[PDB]
Order: sequence, then structure tokens, then C-alpha cells
Amino acid sequence: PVDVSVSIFINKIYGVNTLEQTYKVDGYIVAQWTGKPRKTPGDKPLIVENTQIERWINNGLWVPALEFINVVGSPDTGNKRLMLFPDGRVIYNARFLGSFSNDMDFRLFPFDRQQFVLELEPFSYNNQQLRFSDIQVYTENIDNEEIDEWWIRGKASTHISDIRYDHLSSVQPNQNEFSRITVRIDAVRNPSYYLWSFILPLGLIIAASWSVFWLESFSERLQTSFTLMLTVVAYAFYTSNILPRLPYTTVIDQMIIAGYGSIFAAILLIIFAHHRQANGVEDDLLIQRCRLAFPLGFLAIGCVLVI
Amino acid sequence: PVDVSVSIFINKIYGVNTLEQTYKVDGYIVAQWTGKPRKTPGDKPLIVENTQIERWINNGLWVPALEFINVVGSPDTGNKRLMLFPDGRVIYNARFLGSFSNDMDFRLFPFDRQQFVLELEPFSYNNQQLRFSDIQVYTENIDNEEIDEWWIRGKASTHISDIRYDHLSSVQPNQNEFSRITVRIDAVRNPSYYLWSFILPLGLIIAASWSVFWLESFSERLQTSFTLMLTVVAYAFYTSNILPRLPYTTVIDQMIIAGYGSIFAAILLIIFAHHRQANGVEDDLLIQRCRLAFPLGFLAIGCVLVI
Amino acid sequence: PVDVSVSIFINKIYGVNTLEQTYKVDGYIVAQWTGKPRKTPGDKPLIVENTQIERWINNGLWVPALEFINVVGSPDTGNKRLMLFPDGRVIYNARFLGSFSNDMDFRLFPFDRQQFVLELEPFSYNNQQLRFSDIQVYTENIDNEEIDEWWIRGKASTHISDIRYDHLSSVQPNQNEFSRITVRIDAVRNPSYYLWSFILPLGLIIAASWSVFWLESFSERLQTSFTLMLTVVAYAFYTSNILPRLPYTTVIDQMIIAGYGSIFAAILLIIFAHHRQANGVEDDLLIQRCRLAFPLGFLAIGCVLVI
Amino acid sequence: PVDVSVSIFINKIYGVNTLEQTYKVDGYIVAQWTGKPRKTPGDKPLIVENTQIERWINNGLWVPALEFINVVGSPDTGNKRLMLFPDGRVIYNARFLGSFSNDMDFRLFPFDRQQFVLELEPFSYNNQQLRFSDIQVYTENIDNEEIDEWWIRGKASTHISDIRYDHLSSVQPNQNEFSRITVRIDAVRNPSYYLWSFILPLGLIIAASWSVFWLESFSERLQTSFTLMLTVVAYAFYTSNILPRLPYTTVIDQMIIAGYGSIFAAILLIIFAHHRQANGVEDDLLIQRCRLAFPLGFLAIGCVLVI
Amino acid sequence: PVDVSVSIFINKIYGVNTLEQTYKVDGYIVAQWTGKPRKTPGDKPLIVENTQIERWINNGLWVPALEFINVVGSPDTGNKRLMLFPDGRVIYNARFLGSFSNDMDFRLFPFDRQQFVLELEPFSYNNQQLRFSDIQVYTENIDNEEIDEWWIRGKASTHISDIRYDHLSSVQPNQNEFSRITVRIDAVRNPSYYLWSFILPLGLIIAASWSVFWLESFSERLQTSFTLMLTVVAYAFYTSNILPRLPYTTVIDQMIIAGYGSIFAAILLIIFAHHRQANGVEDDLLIQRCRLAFPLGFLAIGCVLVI
Ligand SMILES: CCCCCCCC/C=C/CCCCCCCC(=O)O[C@H](COC(=O)CCCCCCCCCCCCCCC)COP(=O)([O-])OCC[N+](C)(C)C
Ligand SMILES: CCCCCCCC/C=C/CCCCCCCC(=O)O[C@H](COC(=O)CCCCCCCCCCCCCCC)COP(=O)([O-])OCC[N+](C)(C)C
Ligand SMILES: CCCCCCCC/C=C/CCCCCCCC(=O)O[C@H](COC(=O)CCCCCCCCCCCCCCC)COP(=O)([O-])OCC[N+](C)(C)C
Ligand SMILES: CCCCCCCC/C=C/CCCCCCCC(=O)O[C@H](COC(=O)CCCCCCCCCCCCCCC)COP(=O)([O-])OCC[N+](C)(C)C
Ligand SMILES: CCCCCCCC/C=C/CCCCCCCC(=O)O[C@H](COC(=O)CCCCCCCCCCCCCCC)COP(=O)([O-])OCC[N+](C)(C)C
Repeated sequence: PVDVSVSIFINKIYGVNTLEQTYKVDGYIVAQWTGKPRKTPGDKPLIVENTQIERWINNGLWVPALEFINVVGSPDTGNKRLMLFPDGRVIYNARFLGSFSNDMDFRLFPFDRQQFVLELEPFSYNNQQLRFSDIQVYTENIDNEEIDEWWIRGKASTHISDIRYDHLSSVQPNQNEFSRITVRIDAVRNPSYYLWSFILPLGLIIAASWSVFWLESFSERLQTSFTLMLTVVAYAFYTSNILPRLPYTTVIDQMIIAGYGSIFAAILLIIFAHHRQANGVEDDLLIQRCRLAFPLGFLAIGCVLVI
Repeated sequence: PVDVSVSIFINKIYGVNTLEQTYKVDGYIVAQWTGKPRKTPGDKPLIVENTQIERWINNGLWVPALEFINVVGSPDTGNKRLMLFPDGRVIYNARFLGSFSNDMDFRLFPFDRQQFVLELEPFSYNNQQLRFSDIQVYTENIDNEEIDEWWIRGKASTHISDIRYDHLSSVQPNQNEFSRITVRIDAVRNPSYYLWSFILPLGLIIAASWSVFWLESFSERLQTSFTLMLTVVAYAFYTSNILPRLPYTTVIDQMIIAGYGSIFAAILLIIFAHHRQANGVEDDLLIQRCRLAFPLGFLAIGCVLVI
Repeated sequence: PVDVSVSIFINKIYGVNTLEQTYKVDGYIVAQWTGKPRKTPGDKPLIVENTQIERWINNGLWVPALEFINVVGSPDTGNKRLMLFPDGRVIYNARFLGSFSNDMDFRLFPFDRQQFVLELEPFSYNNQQLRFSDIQVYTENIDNEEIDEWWIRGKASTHISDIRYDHLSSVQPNQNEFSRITVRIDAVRNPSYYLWSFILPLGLIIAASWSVFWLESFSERLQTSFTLMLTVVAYAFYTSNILPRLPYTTVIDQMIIAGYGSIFAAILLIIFAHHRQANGVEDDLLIQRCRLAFPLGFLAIGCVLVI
Repeated sequence: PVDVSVSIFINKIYGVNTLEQTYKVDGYIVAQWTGKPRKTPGDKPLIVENTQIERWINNGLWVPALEFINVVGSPDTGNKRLMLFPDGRVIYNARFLGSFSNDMDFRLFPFDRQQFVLELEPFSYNNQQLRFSDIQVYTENIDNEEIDEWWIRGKASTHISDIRYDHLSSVQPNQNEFSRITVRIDAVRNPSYYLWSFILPLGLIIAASWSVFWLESFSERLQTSFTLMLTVVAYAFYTSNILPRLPYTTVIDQMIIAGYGSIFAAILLIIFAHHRQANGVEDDLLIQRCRLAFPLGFLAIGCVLVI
Repeated sequence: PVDVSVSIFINKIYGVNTLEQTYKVDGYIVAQWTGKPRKTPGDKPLIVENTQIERWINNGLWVPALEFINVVGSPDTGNKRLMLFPDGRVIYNARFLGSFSNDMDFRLFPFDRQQFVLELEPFSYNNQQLRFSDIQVYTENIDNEEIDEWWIRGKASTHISDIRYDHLSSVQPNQNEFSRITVRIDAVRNPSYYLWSFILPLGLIIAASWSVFWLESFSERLQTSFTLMLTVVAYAFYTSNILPRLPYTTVIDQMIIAGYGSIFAAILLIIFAHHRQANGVEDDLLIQRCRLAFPLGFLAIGCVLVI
């Protein structure tokens, strides 16, 4: 088996798409193996560029096709090259921009914690013909500053395993294990924008909703509650335009439904305080002691729901 | 006729587009047939990569072109390879990302139930020259968890038939049947997001609409009803931005029109209760017993409309 | 001149873009002509695939380039093939996905009636070297059901004409007529969604606008009219987001302006009924008999504008 | 120097992008020059198609590369051909779809007046080796009707000049002038949609804003003014979604700010009329004679700002 | 080492994408080095076009591959050419359209100040085989007028350095320094649109918010404050649709939160002025002297926050 040493340079990770669960990684890949000795011009190593590589492969040079398992489509390969040494050492360096995929969980949306996975595997050669020796990952370009949307936490985590394919038992007996490289990069979201523009004014709106029981009349309370309901609907749409599409409810979504429930509970208490009459003229004040109890009860419900 | 055995691996199904009725499938395809015996280097099977295949076809190798019937455009073929055995067995493995199409019914939108169809057919050879032996479909990567937008229900369903083309009777008599493979994958939508963010607050708004007959005056009722109408219009737009474009009304759309009808019926009852006067000063209370009857009548109408 | 017989199969028509006046057609094209006799392997006809065709053209095979006149850009040609008969008959079958263009009129938007045109012409050969014999169009896949956005009315309409180009008189005297094939497919829009979600609640809002003259006071009337004006602006935006961009006003647009005019006329009548005072205290009731006349006058104006 | 005669056929101009200042032109280009005499099959001129041209250039045929100077990227070249005459006359016809760029001024947005420029230049040959003889432009397909978004005013305007490049003085002395063709097409926007849907209801809203001084009380005036402010904000967003993104304020934008200023001036006059009290109880009517003066003053300010 | 002289012509810089931190540069690149003398046809220099260059490289011509380090993907190379002199001087001219990337800071959004960076480096040759002699940058096409979105301040700034790669110490000892060219272009945003459409009406809305303490009653104050809160939410959404997506709060965002805080502080002062009662009937005027103090305090807070 040929021992291939891979090195992956990550230049930038961006373009996270929550609906399709993809992201875009840009960088280089450097594979290195040892073949037969050869005589190059002089003694210095020989360099083959982008179109010239196909000319050398047609003449019988062995260059394996390394596949990204979780890429969507095909990577946009830029420049690529081969460096052939007279010793017999071959180095294949290429640049990619792919759209990779993973199992991404956005259920805690502003306070999220994802990891970005690249999986690499030979397209055709099992580990009796090509096994990966070692893998170094250089993520020195991606940073941790407040400008960046995602905080990359620590260096990348690497792994080399042997994936077994059970459909090859009919045609390739005893040789169906393929050598796979996995690269994981942990990342934490920047929650500052979503905490200052979305979480806080919704809390202010919900807190200002509770001050309709200071109104003296009853029709004033209902008209004010319906104005607050329109405010909560407008805020729900204001958040739901500027946020990533998801098939489940995030934290912000949980708070919008809490706002709707607060408005409807306020309307129900106003009606029940109005309806407590002997025949239609007897006023009420005992139920309206919830100017300091209903906000606390709703806050306790929310604190239970957070835990 | 040459017997070709196909195997389709489905990696992910995503990107469902309701207006154009498309979806995107990513995966592999493995065709396998038996030709003439040959002498390879050694006795081990020979492998041909991506660009090298065109070199072997020019020298006379028979590789059929398998077409996806319902693909839109042309698939984005990534890596592809041929494995040639000295026995005479040929295996063609290729990776695709296509945008397929089907007859999709979204008339029950959140509680939907679709099926994803892939149809495969030789581009040029009828079943007197190429017929499909058997087909295995491996959908082991696509899952059922709550993160996933679509719940894939059970294994895929396969079929091999003979499609007859009547336009070939002029030039190819008695040979116009083509062998076609059909693959169906049933899927159910994740209705949790649409049931918590769209169905429930609309029900709360419509339920809170009925509490305008507790208001004492008449001008208060009209101003409150118009505020509720603006709330329903804002909610209609809030849903209709965040939802898939369709040429027909879904469930959520049916509920928005029910909300408009509830507002207009409330306005009509307020006017008819106001207008019941002898000359302009006689008040009314008999018609305003619909504080507990009109909500029940509207709920009965909605329950009839669901069934 | 060589007689070429074309057959066009339409698979689906979709993706209508109103601003750029384009649409997307997917399907096949089958051209068939007769050349010189040849000796094929055996007596059976020979098949040439996608890349192999370029090899046969370099050796001197005559394959004309058929151009779509109204395509925008270049079609995304998928698989293509040549079938060469020993008789001398040649059949060229290819698959396309193009973005075609036409002169489209959306001035009656929900109740629209368009036709989709494909124009085909040889790129280089005038009718003294290549004329189109006959053309069959098979639109059997596109349907009429309620799921489909567009109702295709009847079979396609075909035509073969001779287009004359006057700029070729300087370099090609007496030979400047080119043979052109035109294919027209009539289609009617699905108006159900736009009639239930856009036309009807706007009518309900405009009808509920007229019930502000039942209010007793004057400040109540002005505040209520301004609330209705905000409702009409919100509805105008709700429609104008979910509709195709156009450089002219459609029916729905005509109704939005009718709603604005109804609100402004209501405000003008409220002011003129208020202003009819001797010095500032004399009330009015004679002008306020338009609770049953102004709606009828506006409906008559709208009925005149429809006709 | 070789004299090349160009003819440009414009098929359609569409897809104007205001932010990037681009537009899309589709059409043909026909260059024609005279070379060496040759012997073709027979005496009739010979035709070379799309892929065959590269075969003739490798054998030594001189085909210059004509570049569009202001194209963004590279044009989507469709079919192309060469017609070789035995006289020695060569005609190169090709079809393009490019995304061209210009210095576009949208500061008078609905009543705009732009011109579309195509600049053509040889990529490599200066005017001592290739100079453009004459240029005809055929814009017969683009029209003036009310369906069209842009009204093309008159025939195209053409020009042939000699552009001098000062960076070539180091390596190519006395030969750095290149022959450039410029084509200008004047166009006027269709202002009907923007005048009926955007200019007029904003004028109605601003005119209805002035009728808050007919209200008797003071709190009614403030609540009504704030409702009008919300109406103007909603209208500002309704226009600003459905309009082209620009880095400066257009006419419609000028009118939105005029509406905001009218609302704020109305609020200031209501406050100043309220505040004119001896101690807090003295009413006012002298300042409230601006029910017929403040609208006229604002209209005079707007008429000054238009001029 | 071969001395290569680069010249970069910038045609336009556009398409700035704030989320992915990219921009698009269009222009030319002219590299020039000196090789071996050769015999061309005649004595005039020879020109090689777009497809012909690959033919000359296969025969052994040395053309280095110059890479853009910060490009995303691969540039859309249009026309390219080689000019070969009999002296031995080689000139490689090519046209690119790339999507470059940089570390962009939009934290002061309308009053921004960015710089656009292009980095150029040989793909394979270290500075013992290829070092960059000098670099001229011609930005004569990009301007400073008010039509342009970005004001380019002064000429471009150039630099030539030696980047050292530490991963090459294992296979290429003592030769791992690569010659890199950096080009920086400073640019200032056009703040006029954002200052007239976004900053000023928000200031008018916030200033008009302070005039709710002129209202006499208490329920009027609360209803008016909630109407103002809905106005601020609608304005927040109106700005946040028409602005670039960012992971942090800009100036406009800071002002929206200031508006929310002003509304909530106004509500708190109205409640605290209402609540100052002995048992529920004692009115208040001492706290309501903040009709001229609370606006000044909020303005002082904002002026502190600006500094
Ligand atoms: C026997 C004594 C009983 C106690 C009564 C004492 C009264 C004190 C009551 C005080 C009510 C306190 C208000 C807090 C309600 C918040 C609800 C909430 O956030 O959940 C929201 C829905 O909430 C709703 O649907 C609204 C329904 C609220 C009904 C309560 C009104 C009670 C008045 C009756 C008084 C009648 C008086 C009688 C006079 C005749 C959802 O929360 P979420 O987690 O954000 O959603 C995410 C869900 N996923 C996505 C995770 C799946
Ligand atoms: C002889 C006795 C008669 C009984 C009267 C007794 C009163 C009790 C009345 C009570 C009214 C009950 C309110 C429920 C109305 C819901 C309607 C609804 O959802 O359908 C919606 C439209 O609805 C509308 O268009 C609004 C019109 C409503 C008119 C009713 C007012 C009656 C008042 C008169 C009282 C006058 C008093 C006289 C005083 C002088 C559409 O439903 P959808 O399915 O969601 O749409 C989908 C359609 N597709 C897409 C499937 C195609
Ligand atoms: C001498 C007797 C005169 C009769 C008066 C009797 C009163 C009865 C009056 C009754 C008024 C009836 C209301 C109907 C108005 C609808 C207008 C409409 O839709 O056209 C819309 C604009 O409409 C507007 O611009 C609004 C202006 C309306 C002005 C009328 C108020 C009259 C009050 C004065 C009373 C003063 C009382 C005096 C007290 C002192 C546009 O329609 P469209 O087709 O949808 O637009 C598409 C256009 N394209 C795209 C096709 C180009
Ligand atoms: C000594 C006598 C003085 C005369 C007072 C007589 C009163 C009569 C007053 C009558 C006021 C008339 C209202 C018309 C205002 C329109 C403003 C406008 O459109 O410009 C807009 C901004 O406008 C604003 O910013 C709003 C500020 C308006 C302030 C006026 C209130 C005066 C009340 C004080 C009375 C106090 C009474 C005292 C009681 C104690 C911008 O216009 P634009 O062109 O669309 O913007 C585009 C700009 N670019 C893009 C081109 C760059
Ligand atoms: C001991 C004496 C104490 C003094 C009281 C004297 C009263 C005078 C008070 C006057 C209040 C003055 C109003 C100005 C408030 C502006 C706040 C602001 O913009 O910051 C905003 C949040 O603001 C808020 O969250 C709203 C909270 C405001 C609370 C103040 C009400 C005090 C009433 C109590 C009176 C009770 C009376 C007692 C009767 C019983 C955020 O600002 P930003 O920079 O835009 O955000 C960007 C942040 N990043 C992105 C940079 C990170």
C-alpha cells in the first residue's frame, strides 16, 4: 500500500446556510507520497502546472483522486500542481473552494455551538492500495476577534479511520475497507447582535405589556391590549425576516410565543376582572391585585422554561 | 441484450422548491455489466479515472450513457471511474448532484406528504440492446430525527418497467421499448415550526377578536374592529413572507381568509345591532347575546371546513 | 437543398420571469436528414455519444448547427447523440434547457393569457442549402390540472416560414432567405390563489371602509379614517411583496388605487359634512345620507372602469 | 493594417442593475476583413462551425480576438462561425450575451434618462496592424411600446476613435494607439407605474395629514399626528422595498422626507398652539389659522425644491 | 532568479458583500520577464491568443502561474495573450474578474472607511527562481464623484515583500521564501443616503416621542406611548431590511436601541408620575417638570455615547 501524507490549510470558513445545513470552506490540500525514482532535468525537482498535469497522467503517472465525502456537488478547484523529485517523492498541491455539509443543530440559535467537518477519502483505492499516513491541519488564518461572526475555539481535531463498505462484498472479496480522514473544527457563534437587537427590545415590549392594569376603565384596557397585540405581531415579523430559516423553533421564537401568551393572558384577566359582576354594574378590584403578581408568575414560568 | 445492474446511493435530499416543483438529490450511481475478456496489467483489476475514461472510449470501449429522465438540466457530475476486470466485468461508478422534478402536491402544506422520484433510462439503447437486471437503493445516510426538515419513512421503493415510445415507429420498427428504472422515496414534513409559529398565534388573534362585544359603546366597537383588521392584515403578511410560494391556497391561507371573514362578520353584527333602532335612539341587547354563540358558530363552520 | 425534419418534445415549461419577459423550456430536439450512403459495422445503425460526435465532425461529417432564435444566452445541452444509418439517413437527438424570451403582456395579471414561443433556425445555411421539411411537436407531458400554475390549452401550433435578412445583400447576392420554424403554445394562468388571497380581502376592507358614517361624532370619523388608511397601506405592501415585478399597473394595482381613492373620498365627505356650519356649531345630517349612496356610486365607478 | 468592418445587431437590452451599474445586452457581432486568396471546395464559400474554428486557427488562420471593453466578466458566446471566401474575404459571425457597465445616473429616478454604451476594441493589435473601417448598428428589434420598461429613443449612435495607452511606451515605442468602436443607445424610463403607485398615494397621505387642525381638542391632535407618523413610516417601507437600491436619494426619497417634515411641523404647530397659555388654561385660535396657510407654505417649499 | 515586472490596471471595484467580507475587482494584469532569444516571423514581435497559449506551453515555453492569494474561488479570466519578442522579452497580459476578500470593519457603518487589498504571489516558484522586480498600479478609471458609492482617496499603495512558509522546511530546505506583491486602495463610503433617509427621520421620531408629557390625562399618555413603540418597531424593521447584514451593531442600530430606551424611559416616568399618590386620587405635577429636562438628559447620554 502507498502511504499518502495529507496537509490541509484552511483559509476561511463562511457562508453557513442553515436550511440546507451547508457551509463553505476555502483552502489548500497537499498530498505527498513516494513512487519510483526518475531522472528530471538537472537534479532539481520538476514542476507541472494546471493543464500539464493531464499530459503527465496520460503518459502513465499515478496521481490518485482524493474525494471530499461530505462536499455538495464538486469543489471549485483553482490552481493545482505536481512537484516531482528525482528521489521518487511526489507532492500534489491543489486549491479548493467547496460547499460542505454536516448535521447541524441550531435549536439554541444565538448561543449556538457548531463544529465544521471535512471528510477526505480516496475515490477508488482501498487501504490495501492506498492508506493515509498522517494529517496536519493549519487553521492559522481564521481568528477569534469580535469582527468575525464565528469564534473558532482552539486548533482543529484530526482522525484517520477505516470505513467499511458492505456493498463491495459481491465483487471485491476481503478488500472493501477505505481509509478516511476526518477533520473537525469547533466554533461558537457571535451572540452580541442577536442579544442587543432581538432579545432586549422584546423583553422591553413584554415588560411594558404588563402596565395595562394601571388603566382605570375597561374599554381602555381592551383597546390597549389589542394595540400591544399588533406590536407583538409586528415585532414577530421584524425578527422573522432578519433570521435564518429553520424547521424548528429557536430561542427567539420561544420568546415570541411567550409574548403572544402574555398578551392573551392579559386579555383573559381583563375579561375575567370585568365579568365579576352581580348583574352588570358591580365593579372589581380583588382580581386586579395582579399588577405585581402576574408579571412575577410569568417570569417564573419563563425561568422554568429556560431550565 | 446486455444486462446492467444499477445501484443508487442517496446521500442527501434537500432544497425543495415548491414553485418549480423541484428538489436536489446528491449521491452515487454504480452500473455493472459484463463484456469481453481482456488482459490487464497483472491479474488485478484496472482503474480509470475522470479524464482517462474519454481516452478509453475513443479506443472503442463500450460505456453506455445512462440518463436521468426527470432531471432538470444536466447533473453536476463530480468524480467518475471505470473498474475493468480481466474476467470481462466492467463497473462504472460516478457521483452526481442533480435537480430533479416531480408532480408535487402542497395543498396540505404543514401536514404534507410527498415522495421523491428518480427515473433512470439509457439514452440511446432499447431493451433489445440494454436491459436493466436489478436495482438496489441505499438510503442509509438520510435520517428521521427532529433536526431534519423531512422525515424519510422507510426504505426506498424500486421498480423496473419498459417504456414504449410511439414516435420511433417510423424509423425503428419493432424496437422502440426502453428499459426504465424508477425509485420512489416517501417523506413527511416537519410540521412543528409551522404549528407553533403560524397556526397557534393566528388562533389566539381570532379568539381575541370575538371579545369586542364586551365593549359598552358603539364607536369603540368599530374602532376596535378596524384595529383588529389591521392586525389580521399584518399577520397575513407575516406568514406570507416566510412561506413557500404556491399557485393555490394552503391550510394557513385558509385560516387567514377565515380571520378576514371573522372580522367582517363581527363588523356586520356590530352594525346590525346598532341599526336596530326605532328612529335612532333605541338601544339593543337581544342581538348581542352572540358573545357566546357567534364564536361557537364560527368554530362549527371551521370544523365543517376541516372535514 | 437538404431537407431536415424536426421534432420537438416539450417536457416542462416553468420559471416565468415577468420583469425580463423570459421563461424556461426543457425538452428534446430531433433533427433528421438524408446524406450519403455509408458502411457501418454490420448492417445495424451506428450510435455516437456526447464526446464522440466532435470526433466524427472533425473527419468530415456534416452536422448543421440549429439555433434557437429567441433563447437568452445558450441552452444547457445535456446528452446528445447521432444515429447513422447505412442507408444514408442521419438522426441527431439532443436535450436542451434554455431560457427563452417573448413579448409578454401581463396587464390583466390574475386573468392572464400568454403564449410561449420557440423559434428555430439554422445558424449558417440559407434555404438554398438547408430547408426544414416538417415539424411535429409533442407536448404530452404538460398538463391541465389544478396543481399546475399554467393551464396549457390544446396542442401546440407550428409554422415554417422564410425569414429574409437585408444585411446579407452586400456579400451574398440572391441568397439571404433562411428557413425558420415557429412553435406557439397557448397558456392560461391559475387565478384561484390571486382571487382568494388578494382580490377578496381587499374588497372586504374597502366595503368595511364605508361604515365610518355610522359613527356619531366627528373626531371619531377622522381617527377611524386614518386607521383605515394605514390598513390600506399595509395591504398594498402585503400584495406588492408577494407579486411579480412589472413596469405597469395590473388589476390588483388598480384596486389598491381604488382603495386609496375611497379612503380619500371618505375623508373629503367627512370634512365637507363637518364644515357645513353657519359659524362653527351648526350640525349636519343632509350630506350624511351617503351611507347608502356613496358605496353605490363607488361601485358604479368601478363597474365603469372594469368595462 | 487590416481593415475590419463590424456590424452589431442588438436583440434586447434588459436586466438593468442600479447598484452595480450594469445592464445585459444580447445580440450578434459580424466582423469582416480581407486576407489571402484561397481554394475552397468548389467555388462556393466555405463555412466553419463552433468547434471547427479552433481547428482552423491551429493551422494558421488569422482570426483576431475582439474584446468588449466595458463587459463585466466574459460574454456567454453561443454559436459562432467563419465564412471563408475564395476571394480572400473572411466573415466572422458570433452571438453574445454580456453584462456591460457604464456610468449611470439614477438621481431623477422615475423620470430617468440613461444611455447604454458598448465599447469594442481588439485585444492585442494596435492600429498599425488592425483598424476598424466602419460600423453599422441594427437595433430594429427593441421597441417603444408601453409594454416595454425602457423607451429607446431613435437609432443608435456610433463612433470610431483611437485610444492611446501610456503604459506601452516602455516596450512598444511609437505604436500604442488602439482603434476603439463606441456605440451609444439613448433610453427613457417608463414612469407610469411609479407615478401611479408611488407618487400619487403619498401625495394623498400628505394632503390628508393637514386635516388634523380641524380637530377640536389637543390630545386628539397628538394621537392623530402619531397615527399619521406611523402611516408615513409604513409607506416609506412600502416604497423602499419595491425600489432599486441606490447610494443616494431619488425623487420618491425626497418626498418621503418631505412627508416626515410635514408630520413633524404639524406636531410642532400643535404644541406651539397648545403652549400659548397664560398659566395653563388659556385657549388659542390665532395660531390655528394655518388650516389654510401651512398647506400652502409647504406646497411653496416643495415647488421651490423642485425647481 | 527571473525578474518579473507586474502592472495591475483596476477597472472597477464594486459588489461589496459585508457578511462574507468580499468585494469584486475587475481589471487587467501585465507581467513581463526576459528569457532566451528566439527567431520570430520577421523581426516584429509575435502574438499568441487565448487557446494558442496552451499550445506553446506544451512545446516548452515557460509561463509562470501567478496566483491571487486572497481571491475566493478562481478568477473569471477573459481574454489573455502572450507577446514574444525576438530579444527574449516576454509579456503576458490577461484580464480577470475575481471576488477578493479582506478583514473588513463595518462597525461605523455610514461613516465607514475601508481599504481594498489585492495580494499576488507565484503559485510554485520561490524567490530563488522568481522574484518580483517592480509594480505599477493604474486606478485611473475609478472616480470620486457623487454618483459613485465609494470615494477612492488618492492613488493605490504598493508593496513587495517575502513571505516565509514554515511547512516547507521538511522537503525544501533553505528555500521557502516566496515573493508577494500587495496592493492597497483606500476608500470612503458615500454617507448621504444613510444620513438623509435613516438618521434624520429617526431623530424626528425620537424628538416627537418626548411630547407625550404635554397630554393632560394618564390613559392618553400610555396609549400614545404604545403607539410610539409600534412606530419605533416599524422604523427598526424599515431600516433593518434596507441595510447590509452584519454580526454586530452599527450606528443606526445603536440609534434604534436608543429609541427603544427612550420609549421605555418615557413609559417608566409616566407610571412613576401616576403612582405618586397618597391612596389613588392625589395628582402630580412635580415629576412632570421633565418636559424640558428628560430630552436634555437623553441628549447628554447620547452625546456621551458618541464620544
Ligand atoms: C385554580 C387556579 C388557577 C390559576 C389562576 C390564577 C390566575 C393567575 C394567572 C396568571 C397568568 C400568567 C401569564 C403567563 C402566561 C405565559 C404562557 C407562555 O408563555 O406559554 C406560551 C403559550 O402560552 C399560551 O398559550 C397563552 C395561554 C396563557 C393562559 C394563562 C392565563 C390565566 C388567567 C386565568 C385567571 C382567571 C380568573 C378567574 C376569574 C373568574 C408558550 O411558551 P414557550 O415555551 O415560549 O413555547 C415554546 C414551545 N416549544 C417550541 C418549546 C414546543
Ligand atoms: C335567516 C337567518 C340567517 C342567519 C343569521 C343569524 C346570525 C348568525 C351569524 C353568525 C356569523 C358567524 C361568523 C363565521 C363566519 C366565517 C366565514 C368563513 O370563514 O368563510 C370564509 C369567507 O367568509 C366571508 O366571506 C365573510 C362573510 C361572513 C358573513 C356571516 C355574517 C352573518 C351576520 C348576519 C346577521 C344579521 C342580523 C339581522 C339584524 C337586522 C372563507 O372560508 P375558507 O374555507 O377558509 O376559504 C377557503 C376557500 N377555498 C380556498 C377552499 C376555496
Ligand atoms: C357639482 C356636483 C359634483 C358632485 C359632488 C357630489 C358628492 C358625491 C361624491 C362621491 C364620491 C364617490 C367616491 C368614489 C371615488 C373613487 C375614485 C377612484 O377610484 O379613482 C382613483 C383615483 O381617485 C382619486 O384620486 C381620489 C379622488 C376622489 C374625489 C371624489 C370626492 C367627491 C366629494 C366632493 C363632495 C363635496 C360636497 C360639498 C360640501 C361643501 C383611480 O382609479 P383607477 O382606475 O383604479 O386608477 C388606475 C389608473 N390607470 C392605471 C388606469 C391609469
Ligand atoms: C419669524 C417667523 C418664522 C416663520 C414661522 C411661521 C409659521 C409657518 C410655518 C409653516 C411650516 C410649513 C411646513 C412645511 C415644512 C416642509 C419641510 C421639508 O419638506 O423639508 C424636508 C425636511 O424638513 C424638516 O426637517 C422638518 C422641519 C420643518 C420645520 C417648520 C415648522 C415651522 C413652525 C414654527 C411656528 C412656531 C409658532 C410660534 C408660536 C410660539 C427636506 O426636504 P427635501 O428637499 O425633500 O429633502 C431632500 C434633501 N436632499 C436629498 C435634496 C439633500
Ligand atoms: C437617585 C436618582 C436616580 C435618577 C432618577 C431621575 C429621573 C431622570 C431619568 C431620566 C431618563 C432619561 C431617558 C434616557 C434613557 C436612554 C437609555 C439608552 O439609550 O440606553 C439604551 C438602553 O436603555 C434602556 O435599556 C432603557 C432603560 C432606561 C431607564 C431610565 C429611566 C429612569 C426613570 C426613573 C425615575 C423614577 C422616579 C421615581 C418616582 C417614584 C442602549 O444605549 P445604546 O448605546 O444605543 O446601545 C448600544 C449598546 N452597544 C451595542 C454599544 C453594546
